[PDB]
Amino acid sequence: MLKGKVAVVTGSTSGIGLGIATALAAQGADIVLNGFGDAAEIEKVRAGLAAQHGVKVLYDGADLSKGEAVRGLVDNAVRQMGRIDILVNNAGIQHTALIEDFPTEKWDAILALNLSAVFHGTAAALPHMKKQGFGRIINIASAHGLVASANKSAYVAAKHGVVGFTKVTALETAGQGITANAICPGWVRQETAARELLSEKQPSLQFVTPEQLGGTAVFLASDAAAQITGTTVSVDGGWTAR
Amino acid sequence: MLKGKVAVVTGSTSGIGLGIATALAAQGADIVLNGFGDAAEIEKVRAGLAAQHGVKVLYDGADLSKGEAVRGLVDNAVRQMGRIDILVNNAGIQHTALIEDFPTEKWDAILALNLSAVFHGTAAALPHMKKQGFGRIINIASAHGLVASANKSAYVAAKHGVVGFTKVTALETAGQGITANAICPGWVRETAARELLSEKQPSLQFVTPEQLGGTAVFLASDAAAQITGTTVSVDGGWTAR
Amino acid sequence: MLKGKVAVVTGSTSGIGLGIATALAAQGADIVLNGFGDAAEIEKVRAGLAAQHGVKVLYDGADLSKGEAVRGLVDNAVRQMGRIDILVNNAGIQHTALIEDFPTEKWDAILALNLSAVFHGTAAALPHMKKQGFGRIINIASAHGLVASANKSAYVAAKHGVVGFTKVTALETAGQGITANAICPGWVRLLSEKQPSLQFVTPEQLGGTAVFLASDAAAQITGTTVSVDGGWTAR
Amino acid sequence: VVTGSTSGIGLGIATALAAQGADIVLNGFLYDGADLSKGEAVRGLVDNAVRQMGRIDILVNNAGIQHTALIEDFPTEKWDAILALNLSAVFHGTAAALPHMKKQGFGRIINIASAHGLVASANKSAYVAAKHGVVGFTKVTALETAGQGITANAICPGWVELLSEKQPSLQFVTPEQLGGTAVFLASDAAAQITGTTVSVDGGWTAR
Ligand SMILES: NC(=O)c1ccc[n+]([C@@H]2O[C@H](COP(=O)([O-])OP(=O)(O)OC[C@H]3O[C@@H](n4cnc5c(N)ncnc54)[C@H](O)[C@@H]3O)[C@@H](O)[C@H]2O)c1
Ligand SMILES: NC(=O)c1ccc[n+]([C@@H]2O[C@H](COP(=O)([O-])OP(=O)(O)OC[C@H]3O[C@@H](n4cnc5c(N)ncnc54)[C@H](O)[C@@H]3O)[C@@H](O)[C@H]2O)c1
Ligand SMILES: NC(=O)c1ccc[n+]([C@@H]2O[C@H](COP(=O)([O-])OP(=O)(O)OC[C@H]3O[C@@H](n4cnc5c(N)ncnc54)[C@H](O)[C@@H]3O)[C@@H](O)[C@H]2O)c1
Ligand SMILES: [Mg+2]
Ligand SMILES: [Mg+2]
Repeated sequence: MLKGKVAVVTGSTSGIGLGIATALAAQGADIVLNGFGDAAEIEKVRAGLAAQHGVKVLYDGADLSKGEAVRGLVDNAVRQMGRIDILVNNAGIQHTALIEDFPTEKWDAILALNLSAVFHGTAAALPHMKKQGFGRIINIASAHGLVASANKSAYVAAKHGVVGFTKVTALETAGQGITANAICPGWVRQETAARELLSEKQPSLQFVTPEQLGGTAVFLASDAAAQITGTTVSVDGGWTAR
Repeated sequence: MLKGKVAVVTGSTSGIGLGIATALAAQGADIVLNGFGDAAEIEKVRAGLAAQHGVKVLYDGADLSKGEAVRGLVDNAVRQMGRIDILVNNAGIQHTALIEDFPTEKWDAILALNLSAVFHGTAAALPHMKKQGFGRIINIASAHGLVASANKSAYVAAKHGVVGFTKVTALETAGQGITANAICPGWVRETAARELLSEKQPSLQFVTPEQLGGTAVFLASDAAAQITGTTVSVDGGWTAR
Repeated sequence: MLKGKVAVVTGSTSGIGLGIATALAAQGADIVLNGFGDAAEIEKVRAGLAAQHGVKVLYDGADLSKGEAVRGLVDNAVRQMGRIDILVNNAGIQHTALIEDFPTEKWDAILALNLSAVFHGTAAALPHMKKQGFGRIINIASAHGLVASANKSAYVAAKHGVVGFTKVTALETAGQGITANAICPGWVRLLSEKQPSLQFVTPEQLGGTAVFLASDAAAQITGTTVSVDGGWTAR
Repeated sequence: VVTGSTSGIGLGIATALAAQGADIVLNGFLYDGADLSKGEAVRGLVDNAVRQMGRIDILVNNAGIQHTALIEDFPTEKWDAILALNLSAVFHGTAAALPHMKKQGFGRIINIASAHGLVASANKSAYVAAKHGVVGFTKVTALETAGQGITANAICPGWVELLSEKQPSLQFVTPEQLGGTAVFLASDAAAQITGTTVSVDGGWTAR
């Protein structure tokens, strides 16, 4: 369990991030949600998680494309929740196109959110975690942080950058009660159609779910994973095995 | 929880294997212990786990150096336990020496146990798991299954082979409710301790059988249904640099 | 030999880049040098290679921290040299500090040059190489593009990013007579902490490696990394 | 010395090394025929090379067989064979070449693994496993010879459209390309290239 602990999950207003925030809340961790979408639906999710799990849940609408806003999210989490034990850097965006046709604006945006926000979040969290003698940085990368796919140059580059940054984070904090790891998901979600689309990269022909990724984050945040650091955990149904 | 499931752990009469068997027993899984040791000591361990965790625990001392003995362990597990949901290939041995001075005897011994045993054990279990529509093969490799160190060629070669074998197992079982992964541990066990770990383990802290047991429990969980054909490094940063 | 071929090497005014530009010139390739340092020395180098190897050697001092400038380097290279067969993205900088103490300005500068310049240069070169039906993109990453070291977050992240970008480049050009690879050097001048051989890597060796990747013997070597680190990544 | 150089890649590498002016010692089924499936023969072919050739500077372990079948149907017979040659031979060959090279103060061990020494494919458990084994063995060899003038590396080839599934380049790799690669690895430019792999797979492992 994670009672008494505080977890900040970027881009948790929906999808994978919400699945992770939910799983952590279910372990008794207080949560700080983040991301965009419909404000009423967001408040419903925030209020609902707090009630369903008996934990404190706040919403911070910080725009992660801005370095200072990312750092502010972490520092405010500490001010309001009293500490920060788990930081899940999850928010990300995508754009497909040949390298020569890839807009510089899109390249910069993907690098800023998918990679630099990991830097800014981590930088702000580390001083608190070191003083706490406890920390868990969980970066949601991708199978594309380990291998490549055509037409996703910026995304692949940024995700590879995250895996490398994660390793450095682990080395700088080794032995200080802090670990840093990167979860690398395969595809996340007519049955014939689905299996056909997954056939290309995902051998299991099964989609990875937000609940499964949430369970993986919960494991990394547990004491059993105290010595799991600077590594990647592939949840890709065999994507990278071949 | 793993109530109603049966887990076979090779080389579990002590150390890491026992740590894994214990964590699995704590989740409610019936256990099949394996390995060598003192009859009384082993029985104390076996009876103790069964009583403490309220599950059935069998002990099979099959010598895993022989391929038929390995498959026999699995068959005997299904025969006596009724099924096999989880197989943890853990048994292993080591021998240090330069390549030109590495006894061929030792080379063949390390490969037979550290690698071929995984093949034999896996072959025997798959038929049952495929029929059940569920299975978890957890191979305990090592950091040396990903990187290397001087004077341990057979060990490193075997461990690498295990990683490769794990991926194939995963590919052949994809989507059939069966996963296969390899846990790659770093140093497993104050100033001296740190000095000894300083060379390979950044954390300067040992990995524990309990932690590896918790890692096996995670891999056997439903949250890990889509984690297959990969490695989980529990090395305190060993492989990050 | 690379007679009739044009190679552009970023950051070739010294160290590794110069070692690679030189090695490629010795193979008959025309060269476009780039980078900073002393102007008089740069001219001596440029004229010296052209005369000593009998090839056209040009100098373009484009500041590669600027995307448009990188694209301009390649386009002007096609204008003045007539073609571009080899693109060696080598230019890079470094900064060391704990992540929490790492200046945002340094993180941005390292990503801009060490990673984004590889994108801009590749983006500009591809249209030409595809039309030509030939191309060789060689990115100089680092052992830090495969593993990490404490206090070098921006550098390690950027190098890893380069390794990944190289893989995508290879896949988008697969089979079009174009290959994209990354050379990952170890230390280049206690060396025992990272490099087992206890021997530094040299610009000459790296140059020789670039020549091979540029040769036809490596026509099917693409989307991979070639470690020249004396055992760094082995352990 | 180039094992399994009686044809295919082994011959391609053998050839390429010839065009460079290095005395060659062929093998398979000077010339030798030692059965590499026997650690006895393998170790012999090496020492027999330094005997009749005067010395050994480049050892290329290329011998290897294949067999496909689900793991549970994979004959223990085949498994042991694929392992015996595809992997154990590299240990025997290398074990017999090190004392010589170390004394010579120079050496180039070139193991011919496969893309299957880095990734895997269904129904090739024994081959994939021995290949990964080669990669690991190659790395240990380097660490034990680091700074002694000897390097150990592994070439991991792809297919040598029916390759659409594994090779995006959709083009086969050739024995000469592999030969040139071997030539390069033997080059003085590869003095610091040790303990690593070189993938020649048209982008196989990149995705
Ligand atoms: N979808 C997949 O199958 C898949 C594959 C593996 C890796 N990934 C990675 O998983 C993570 C989650 O992806 P997802 O599929 O749940 O996506 P999603 O779009 O469902 O969720 C992204 C979240 O990011 C937030 N966000 C975006 N830009 C932001 C900004 N500037 N500031 C603050 N918040 C911002 C959104 O509000 C949203 O809640 C991403 O990092 C992605 O790259 C996803
Ligand atoms: N301890 C470490 O630091 C470390 C590092 C990473 C990897 N490893 C791996 O961890 C695993 C467990 O090692 P450990 O350190 O717990 O050692 P251990 O000696 O404590 O346990 C090994 C077990 O294997 C059993 N065994 C040995 N030969 C056998 C045979 N022929 N048949 C059946 N059982 C046999 C023994 O009876 C024993 O219970 C091994 O696979 C090892 O390679 C250990
Ligand atoms: N030990 C090592 O030296 C080592 C380790 C492995 C990787 N690396 C990488 O090798 C590559 C070559 O660097 P080096 O070690 O020869 O160092 P160097 O400083 O001698 O060479 C770097 C070159 O980059 C050029 N440069 C810098 N900023 C530029 C800009 N804005 N625009 C255009 N050119 C610019 C310089 O003028 C110089 O010629 C770098 O990418 C570096 O990160 C070096
Ligand atoms: Mg792959
Ligand atoms: Mg290492």
